[PDB]
Amino acid sequence: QGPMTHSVVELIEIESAIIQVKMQDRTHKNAFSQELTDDLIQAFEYIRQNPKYKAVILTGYDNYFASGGTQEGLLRIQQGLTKFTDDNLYSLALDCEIPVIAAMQGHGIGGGFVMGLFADIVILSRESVYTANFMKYGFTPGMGATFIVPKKLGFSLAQEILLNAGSYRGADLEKRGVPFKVLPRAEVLDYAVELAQELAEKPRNSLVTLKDHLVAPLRDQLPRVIEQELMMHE
Amino acid sequence: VLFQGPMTHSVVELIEIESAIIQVKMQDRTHKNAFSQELTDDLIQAFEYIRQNPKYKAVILTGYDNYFASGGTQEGLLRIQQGLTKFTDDNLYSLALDCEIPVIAAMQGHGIGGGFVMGLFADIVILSRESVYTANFMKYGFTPGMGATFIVPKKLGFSLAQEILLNAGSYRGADLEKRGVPFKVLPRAEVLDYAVELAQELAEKPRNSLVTLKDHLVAPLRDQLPRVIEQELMMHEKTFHHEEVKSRIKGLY
Amino acid sequence: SVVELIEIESAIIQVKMQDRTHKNAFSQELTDDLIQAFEYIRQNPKYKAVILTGYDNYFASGGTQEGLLRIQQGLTKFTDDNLYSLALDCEIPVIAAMQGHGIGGGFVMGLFADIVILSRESVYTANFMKYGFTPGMGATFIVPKKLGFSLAQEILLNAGSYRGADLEKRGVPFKVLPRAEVLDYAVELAQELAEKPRNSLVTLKDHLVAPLRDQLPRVIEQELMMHEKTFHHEEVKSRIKGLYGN
Ligand code: NA
Repeated sequence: QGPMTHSVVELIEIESAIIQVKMQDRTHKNAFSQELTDDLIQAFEYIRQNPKYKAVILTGYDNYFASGGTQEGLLRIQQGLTKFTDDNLYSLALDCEIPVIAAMQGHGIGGGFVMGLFADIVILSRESVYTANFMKYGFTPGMGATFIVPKKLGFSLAQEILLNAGSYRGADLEKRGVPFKVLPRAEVLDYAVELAQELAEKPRNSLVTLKDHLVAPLRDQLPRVIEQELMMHE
Repeated sequence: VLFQGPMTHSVVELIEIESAIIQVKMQDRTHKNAFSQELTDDLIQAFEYIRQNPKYKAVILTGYDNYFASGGTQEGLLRIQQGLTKFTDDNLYSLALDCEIPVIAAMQGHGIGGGFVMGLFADIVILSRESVYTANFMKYGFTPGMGATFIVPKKLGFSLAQEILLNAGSYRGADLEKRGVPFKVLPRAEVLDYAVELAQELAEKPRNSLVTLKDHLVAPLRDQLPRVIEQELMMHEKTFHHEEVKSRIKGLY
Repeated sequence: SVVELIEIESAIIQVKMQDRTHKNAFSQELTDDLIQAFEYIRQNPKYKAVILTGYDNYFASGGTQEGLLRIQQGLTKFTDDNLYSLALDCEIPVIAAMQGHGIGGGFVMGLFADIVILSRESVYTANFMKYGFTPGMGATFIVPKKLGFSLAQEILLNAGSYRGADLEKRGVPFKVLPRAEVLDYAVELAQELAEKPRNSLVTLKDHLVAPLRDQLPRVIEQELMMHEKTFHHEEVKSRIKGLYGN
């Protein structure tokens, strides 16, 4: 059990084959500060260098899973200061060789919600808020949102989520028919742990061979969608 | 300052609900919002007006009382069965898809056949708990047209579309809600109020972002639809012109 | 015979799997009799709908233990005899009335029907990965096509067992009923389909499933390429010996 460089991501081994990546940039409520960006990329590179793990649980702290762009960063784009860069926090889970469970025990906002959606198994908390809120800032969505939201939540619910940038409680999404398990926040991480243990029962090579096949169309199609979304910004 | 007026046949009313929200209210009470010539012309005219006046951010398409849209008139269906007309002769099916801004289909009343299907092309669809919805084409003996074989699986998923399209059954909105559909379902008396609120939230965004985003989200729909229409017209050539379709339309309408 | 064919009303055919000795696992007898049942249906142009169902608490249980050991040894494959695609290849609509448990390839064969009904009490599982096998028989294509990409990832990667009532609460588009109502509901639905002209049912089915039928050979090849990398290890044989029927 170890912190990354900036100490705002903590890695905990749950058994020898399960790694939990806990995001805890409390100063920024797990918004994508420079420190959370570096520590997250460090976490997944460590996972990539340590093939003992068969499953990853990605989770937040307290009431926050991940909050997406920082308020400063969004403001700077809105004005004549910076532009949207492609990055690649959003696809950490997708690029991971092994199954990733996004245990979203807390709010998932903008790029934060999108990051969780690229995981193989996503669990929501009934009391938390989830929103792809890019268009509230006046901007079309980025970070692969226009691809992964319809892929995981279906075409129709994605139109509303993306065009209107509304906030949904986990309870609201459960009642609109989402395929994600939705639980009380207090139960979200235990359930992710149980499921990771069941996944760890499989040969590692079988997990990886199947995940490579299930996500090949996503890994293959995402660069083109990123280019479209950059185009939209203009 | 916020206009409200009739289209030329008076069976569609346009109301500017706010400076950037336009409501297209179908009100062919004589035909229960079936596609009479009057309703066909006034819907085309309403969507052209919207295209000619690029200041709106959302459109609400809705019916009156307990009817959203009832589809083909009996006469209209018989004209197709006879080979006088084809469903592509006017194109009501794609009105909401070809609209450059978001459209909300507030289906506060029943949605039947082409009427339900034209609604399903909207970007956001809301159903009423107590209304009936049906892609009822196959009850008359002929295959679904109006792009139904494309937009039903796209919006409600492959599996539920199989059953809705092959069996032509009628579902309450509550039935579809229990089946797991991603559309918001509400008591009829709340459907339009909820559509207006959602249109108000959409109107908080810049119009150019909405149009840019919609173009990107529905590009596959606009790209893929024409081929499926061709295929549906070939299915009609195989199924619509049998004598028993005439007997079913006259007997079961 | 472990498959019984029963006509219902004029144009409905029920295919009833009742290999009670094997709990509707794919014994040699069930395999041969299912193939013959669907060939009889293929040669008979009276029928307008098929009801595929099992007996008591079993819909279809997938490979026998010796069958899975044959696959692990490389003597046979999950796709042999193309049982997995019988309902897709059938020219008329098929209803899988899964009044009982659906396990492994028995589940997947049912999921290629045009309409699938589950029972609340019964267990459903694409359980290939419990043994170390990657999913075969078109599972990687028909589970996401039928139940959506997200739910399919969890079903296929983890090989878990779900009650019909658990899937119902996760949001599946299938009708889920008490077991004692499943076949009665399938019969009402089949009478409703039988109201349509047969030529209309066939013409529309051919269209709605053309993408499945066109893409499925590609997907089968992709599954075979996964299976080459995964099926022949020793620990797949121990898993089959230790976990079968657990
Ligand atoms: Na004809």
